[PDB]
Amino acid sequence: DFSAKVIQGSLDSLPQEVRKFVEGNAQLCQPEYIHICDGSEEEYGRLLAHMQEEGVIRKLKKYDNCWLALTDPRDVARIESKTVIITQEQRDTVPIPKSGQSQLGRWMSEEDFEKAFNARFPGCMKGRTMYVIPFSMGPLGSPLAKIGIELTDSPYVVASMRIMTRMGTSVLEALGDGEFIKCLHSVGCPLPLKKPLVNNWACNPELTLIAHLPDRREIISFGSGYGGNSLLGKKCFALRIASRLAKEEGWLAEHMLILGITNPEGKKKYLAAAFPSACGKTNLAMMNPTLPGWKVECVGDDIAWMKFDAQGNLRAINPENGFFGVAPGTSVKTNPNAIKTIQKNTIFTNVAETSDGGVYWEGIDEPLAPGVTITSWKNKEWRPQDEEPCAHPNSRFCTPASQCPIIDPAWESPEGVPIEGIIFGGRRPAGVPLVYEALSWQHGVFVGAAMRSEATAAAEHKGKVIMHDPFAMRPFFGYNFGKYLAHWLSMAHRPAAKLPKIFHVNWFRKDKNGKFLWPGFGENSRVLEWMFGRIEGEDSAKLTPIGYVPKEDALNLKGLGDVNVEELFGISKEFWEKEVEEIDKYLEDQVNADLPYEIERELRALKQRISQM
Ligand SMILES: Nc1nc2c(ncn2[C@@H]2O[C@H](COP(=O)(O)OP(=O)(O)O)[C@@H](O)[C@H]2O)c(=O)[nH]1
Ligand SMILES: O=C([O-])CC(=O)C(=O)O
Ligand SMILES: [Mn+2]
Ligand SMILES: [Mn+2]
Ligand SMILES: [Mn+2]
Ligand code: NA
Repeated sequence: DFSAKVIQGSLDSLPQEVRKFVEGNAQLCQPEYIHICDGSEEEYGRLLAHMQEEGVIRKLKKYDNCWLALTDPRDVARIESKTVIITQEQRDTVPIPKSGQSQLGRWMSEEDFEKAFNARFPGCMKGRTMYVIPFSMGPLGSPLAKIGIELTDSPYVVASMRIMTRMGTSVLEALGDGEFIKCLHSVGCPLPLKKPLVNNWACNPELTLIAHLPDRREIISFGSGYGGNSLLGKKCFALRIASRLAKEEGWLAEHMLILGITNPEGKKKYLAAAFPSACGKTNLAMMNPTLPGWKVECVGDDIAWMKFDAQGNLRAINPENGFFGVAPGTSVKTNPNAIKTIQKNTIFTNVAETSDGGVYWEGIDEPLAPGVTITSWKNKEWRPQDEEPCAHPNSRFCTPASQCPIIDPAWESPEGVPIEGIIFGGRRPAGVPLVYEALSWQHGVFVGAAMRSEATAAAEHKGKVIMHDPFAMRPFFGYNFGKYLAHWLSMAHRPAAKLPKIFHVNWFRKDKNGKFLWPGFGENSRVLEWMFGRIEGEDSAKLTPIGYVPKEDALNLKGLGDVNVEELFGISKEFWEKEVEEIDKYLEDQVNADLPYEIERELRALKQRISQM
């Protein structure tokens, strides 16, 4: 009985199964105190002020209620190699790769995990408060919403979860005696500290392990206080666990933005887009269109939960309550709506700070007044000419979604929004045209499966080498990728299903000396215009070996000067021969026995179309 240690709420007021979860882990982790979060403004402000007292965060004086955390440099992003899923059989979690090293997930046996667990969690919260975070993924009363309980010894986690999820007492009241996903987190630094504290950021890099136990409905994360590792509702729950549930239950959990777009004829359509981490999702989702009479509104920027309704419409909700966006590159010119969103009530991690108490990062495009100096993310003085960046490449803002000036009026509608198009894309410097359209659902699933993109700073992958990232979900598959492909393909045999048109984009094609062929950002509205017309049934497409592309003059290029058109839209036989062979060998190695017949067929079909050019 840990009742005596509860400093907010009551164990008696908790639902039966919630009490057992809290108490069992209190027995194991040995916290000094238990704080059951209520999600109130008062709780939030006081916790922020306490972190400020302890030197864990700094207040940003230029803004209304904004804060800055600077981490231990060993804890700065997701670590895919220390992120594991436990199942009875390895093949349920990843396909068995021919080469013996899977690039589609990482499995750990039940036995190996139990040993890892016992080596980490006993006593891990000694001298700390265990915070109990009741959270809902998805709008208030959405039939698509799922609730979790996260236990953590990090106030930083509590604060960020308030922004990124719906959290507090009303969630507990909604849960009742229902099921919840069990999320356990520790920074892994019990008191007294056995190792030095670096930058007042508690973490345990050597023992970092982010584990998922779908058959137990548990997420268990140790050693990292950073975003994707510690905010367990986001990647761990809403993608890894949820994708598996989605498979089981007939829906989809995807690494997708959702946006609403209205044309000059007063018609609105919703689109979803899957681009890899740090490949343009947030920027597209809250785009400021350059084309007159067009408007974009943001439903979500990162995760989509989608389910076909009784009428056959693919209805989507954003399960998150905030944006956890990449900071560097964000500017008034590139993402004006993000800049407006983050002006108040926002937590920044690993960005720079100006002497005026403002935020700073690479690509902010914000000349500072003479005399204003910069403190880098490492808490050292920094000059514009210096070798290293002022902000970490994976620095983040964590901001309430309700503050986006173009948040969609239906972004919290319980039934969700009807998706009419799904867009795939990544960073490809060569060979891949600005936009093309899949020939069929099956072709579209292949296009998703074949996605490749330059590495980014979102995880541990350095350099810019082109990596396979199918459906932008390589770090996030909750189960066997072959079975995931099967699941997607099965949607075509569901009665009444209105299958969205599928497109592939490339914002990132570079010419022969390394400059972008396409301006992008707000100009991407010209591509969305084309997609919108295609959904409407417009005669605006020409057939090519890779799919449909815009006809001559179909794309609105007015005001864009002499854009190098057939360099941007060029399709080389030699490039695509190479491409298809590479896709072939990848799928054979990585997916093997679990590759759906229909994907192999699309591969064969593409190879044949290419062979005839
Ligand atoms: N050149 C170019 N860069 C972009 C575009 N969209 C986003 N970016 C940059 O890519 C980085 C990550 O963008 P973001 O929208 O946050 O991607 P996300 O992590 O998938 O949400 C930022 O530095 C952006 O400025 C684009 O259309 N063109
Ligand atoms: O790690 C996170 O939570 C941020 C994110 O959305 C990504 O890196 O894809
Ligand atoms: Mn993401
Ligand atoms: Mn982003
Ligand atoms: Mn079929
Ligand atoms: Na710090």
